[PDB]
Amino acid sequence: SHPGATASDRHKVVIIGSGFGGLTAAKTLKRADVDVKLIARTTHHLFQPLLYQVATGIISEGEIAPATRVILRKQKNAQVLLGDVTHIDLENKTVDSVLLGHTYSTPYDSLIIAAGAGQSYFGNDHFAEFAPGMKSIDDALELRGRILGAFEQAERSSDPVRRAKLLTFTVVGAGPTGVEMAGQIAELADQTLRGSFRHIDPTEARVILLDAAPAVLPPMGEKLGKKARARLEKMGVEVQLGAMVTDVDRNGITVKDSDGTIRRIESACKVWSAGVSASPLGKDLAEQSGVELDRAGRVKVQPDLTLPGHPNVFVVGDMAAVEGVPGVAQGAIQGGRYAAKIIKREVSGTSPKIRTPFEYFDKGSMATVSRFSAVAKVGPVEFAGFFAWLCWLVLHLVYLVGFKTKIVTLLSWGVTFLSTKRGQLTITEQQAYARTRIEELEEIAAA
Amino acid sequence: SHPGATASDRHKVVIIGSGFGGLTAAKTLKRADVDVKLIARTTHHLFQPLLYQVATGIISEGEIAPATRVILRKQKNAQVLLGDVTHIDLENKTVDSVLLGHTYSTPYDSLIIAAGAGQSYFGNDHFAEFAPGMKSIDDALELRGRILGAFEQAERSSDPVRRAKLLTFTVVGAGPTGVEMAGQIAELADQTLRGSFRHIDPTEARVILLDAAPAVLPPMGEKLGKKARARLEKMGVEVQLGAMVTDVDRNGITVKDSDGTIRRIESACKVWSAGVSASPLGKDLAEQSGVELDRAGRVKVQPDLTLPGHPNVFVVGDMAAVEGVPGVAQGAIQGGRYAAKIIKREVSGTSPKIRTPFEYFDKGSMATVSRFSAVAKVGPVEFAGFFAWLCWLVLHLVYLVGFKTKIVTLLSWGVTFLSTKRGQLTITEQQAYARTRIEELEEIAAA
Ligand SMILES: Cc1cc2nc3c(=O)[nH]c(=O)nc-3n(C[C@H](O)[C@H](O)[C@H](O)COP(=O)(O)OP(=O)(O)OC[C@H]3O[C@@H](n4cnc5c(N)ncnc54)[C@H](O)[C@@H]3O)c2cc1C
Ligand SMILES: Cc1cc2nc3c(=O)[nH]c(=O)nc-3n(C[C@H](O)[C@H](O)[C@H](O)COP(=O)(O)OP(=O)(O)OC[C@H]3O[C@@H](n4cnc5c(N)ncnc54)[C@H](O)[C@@H]3O)c2cc1C
Repeated sequence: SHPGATASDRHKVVIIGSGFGGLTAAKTLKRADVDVKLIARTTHHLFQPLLYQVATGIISEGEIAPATRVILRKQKNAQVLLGDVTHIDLENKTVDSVLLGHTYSTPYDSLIIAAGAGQSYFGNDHFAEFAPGMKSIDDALELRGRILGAFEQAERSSDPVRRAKLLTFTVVGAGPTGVEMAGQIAELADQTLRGSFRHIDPTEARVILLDAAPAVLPPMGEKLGKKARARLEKMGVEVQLGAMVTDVDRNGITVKDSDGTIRRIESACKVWSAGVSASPLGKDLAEQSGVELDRAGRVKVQPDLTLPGHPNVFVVGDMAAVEGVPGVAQGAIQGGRYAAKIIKREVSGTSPKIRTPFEYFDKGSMATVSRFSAVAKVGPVEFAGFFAWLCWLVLHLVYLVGFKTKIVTLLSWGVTFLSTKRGQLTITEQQAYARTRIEELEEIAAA
Repeated sequence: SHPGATASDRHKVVIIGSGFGGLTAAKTLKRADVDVKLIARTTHHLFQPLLYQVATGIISEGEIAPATRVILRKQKNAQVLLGDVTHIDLENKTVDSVLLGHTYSTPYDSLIIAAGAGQSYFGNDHFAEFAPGMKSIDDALELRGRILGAFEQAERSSDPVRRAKLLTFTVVGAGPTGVEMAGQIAELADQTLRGSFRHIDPTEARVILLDAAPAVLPPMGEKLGKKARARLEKMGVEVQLGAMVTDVDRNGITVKDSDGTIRRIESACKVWSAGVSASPLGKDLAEQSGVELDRAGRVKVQPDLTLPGHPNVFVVGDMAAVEGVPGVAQGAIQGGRYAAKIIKREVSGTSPKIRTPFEYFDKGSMATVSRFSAVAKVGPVEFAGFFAWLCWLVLHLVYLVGFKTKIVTLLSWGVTFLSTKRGQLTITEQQAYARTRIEELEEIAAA
């Protein structure tokens, strides 16, 4: 098929994914004398660290999903392209991608693969029918629709047992995303929706946080983990640890405890955030290059982030199993900047006889837990509570794109944390259920 | 089935619909000795007059669709209920409604029906697959997705004829909604997207406005119609009046014009805004009572907005074919306020022996057409251009809910009209296509 892009005589760089890694590599090449194609599943650079805020009504999509086409407007080297990359050919050096039924095969001279990773159901993938994984704005608006729709259904239901099922919100996984969602669902129940219902009282809702890990926020170490758990429990989140999920239904979760006892949580709204799994592309690389994969399928790239035998092909960010590098936005930013700087330095007249390995400069890490409470670790300094929460807000606000976007974010935080109102409580049945409806109908149509 | 609401011993008022007439009747009953159930297809009070700003990326949904449950928070006598009303029984004084497959039957002593109206495809409702009608947040986000996705496809497409198909945006109907959308699609192509592309130039896009009417904005008379058309034509919108749509396809529209000639507008993205049809509930009323329907199916309510023989059942807003009352938000607000005041007056024993008929107080009408241009008519005075546009903005800003909402919309206008950036260019494939892909798979599953 035709390449679906503008061609050039100069060195051709293809960047896959609009993520932190892909967009950082694109910005890095802004004057590198290369022709850059950036191919992405979606038009927007999703600032995922605030996704839980759109999933729980605090901010709108445009605060966190600026169109990547508009970010790169002035960069004449870069062409942003929409498309699901379905295959990568390392022998013919093409990236093959699909857009609404049209297939394109864009050639490259160097390739940066920043397709990232998702959460994982550990092989019980059918759980995805019942416990959505928040990883995209489609997921975030689905979770908002299911969360608020559970209260909207509970208000009408006469049966007390069905109301108890509806008002039990179960979050799986106690990593940052799960602690964020359990916190915000608890505040949403007992502060924002306070007094808005006549038959139910939302303050009676149960929020349950499940993990097989023995501690909350394993990355933070024990002390901040216990500090966050103490905050969650003070908010009445029922943190349950050592619980392995064994089954999921539209009605609930069946879990096995670390003692081996089996028990069930009746729960209508469910959220999945446990585990990780690299994008499917990793297997196409593995069978072609012979690069091996970790469990979770992340590409165990070479010290310069390349594939063995393909020194112009780089994997960056969550898709790469770089030793000692955590799956965090700074890891993607730094990996993409590194790969793009290698490209820039080798397409220029300069040429290092050997590349310097990638070094990750760990800036520390943070996780929010609640209004006025977060945990943060910065080298030897471990701190928590209100000051850590201010630092978390400021640090994440610095990464938002455009000054008006920051002002409107800051106003939405001001209202949502000083008052308890929330702006984006819009939900629709289509946003809440279309994915389920479509997958069910496709399973019928496959007959 | 059981009632899907709390019981009460006092006079029971049921209100159908969260829009202007329904919510206005609810807010009017805040101090009456009545128990109010408000049943609505969606959780939000959609301020439809700014819906096109959602559809073209200017503002977020939460700026125009506050959760109606939260508006009525302090009104202790009102219960908001989610549900698609499937049937109204005038003999058993009951409203039957469905929510995720659960069916409830709510009794009433007085009923206010404010289900409103949609646009109409006349006899050819199969066009709805190809020409979305903008009437809900689901539709506004679908139009946003299919508009931006047309440029996103055109950027890749090697075939010039397919690009010409993609970059021709066809708006059907020259009422307010059509002039708004044609104007905004023209500004979006000409200004916001300018320079954001490498293969296409968006300023080459064609925007076509089709109506069978001989004038733009028939409601506003020839003078303001001409000024609106002249503004659109100066923006390069190709206004094609006197053209009746005869067929619509995935590829385009075939029209027959007043000359009797047949021509085809090849066009990927279509928007439908012509005609009106009342909520299907009108048939249930016309079966149970001697009430007539318009050709639009609007209910020819009696002079007190009641049904013949049902002095306590009222129809208000766009669903009511009140003589001389236009299908505008003030007609809904005034009709709902009237019906609710009649209820308040009679329940308190303050009843007159005869109800005074409904009198619509015509506040005048306005229609925006572009950045810095609109038309306005206020009784004897007719004016257009910048001052009409500024007055239109102020007037519609005053109706939004919450002071932050007004600030954030005013900032979004400040950026979008002084600069050219737009905050909410976020789109997703699911938002753009789920409706059609579901109806296609249900048409398979009907086999
Ligand atoms: C809810 C949530 C909260 C988080 N909070 C934090 C936090 O507070 N701090 C922190 O440090 N990290 C946080 N993270 C982690 C952070 O988001 C990731 O580490 C980072 O986004 C990784 O970026 P990436 O470029 O590797 O991949 P991403 O940016 O996640 O995605 C890459 C891009 O490629 C696209 N893509 C994927 N597959 C394909 C394909 N086949 N074809 C084409 N395009 C494709 C995707 O659409 C996406 O645009 C959070 C993550 C989540 C999900
Ligand atoms: C694009 C656009 C532009 C507009 N521009 C203007 C303008 O310039 N000026 C102006 O004055 N007005 C404008 N309007 C408003 C419109 O012309 C009407 O005047 C107004 O929307 C009438 O409101 P309503 O009271 O009938 O309620 P609607 O807005 O019609 O809302 C009806 C409500 O009933 C609910 N409902 C419907 N069917 C059912 C059911 N079966 N069961 C339960 N609930 C149901 C819906 O979910 C909704 O909440 C515009 C509307 C649109 C879409």
